[PDB]
Amino acid sequence: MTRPRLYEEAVKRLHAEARKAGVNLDKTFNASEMSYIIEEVYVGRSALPPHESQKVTVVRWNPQLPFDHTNLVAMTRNEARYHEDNVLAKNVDPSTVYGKDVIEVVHSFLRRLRMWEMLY
Repeated sequence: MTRPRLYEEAVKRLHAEARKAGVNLDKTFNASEMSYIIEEVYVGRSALPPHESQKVTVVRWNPQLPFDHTNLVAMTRNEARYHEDNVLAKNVDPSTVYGKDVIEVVHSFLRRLRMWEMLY
């Protein structure tokens, strides 16, 4: 939990995404959870190749699935703004925006996130 500016911004981003989507979350996001997602699940880097490590935030991955605590991907703020504009705002499957190689790498992280959820 060494990058508190990122965890604070990620909470604000996810709550802003929920507000825009008209989504009333089962449970709110918090800084400790963002620390866990960014630093532990996504090993302190963007899920998107080439896994840039600076200005990491968290986004809702798939807008066609529930906005829950397993539908979350770490990426740079610049990658997040592209994701919000081209995936979330258009309510499209991420595989229409990202190539098969990128989807496979992200899916490996989402598998980790769902499998770890029990132990969290």
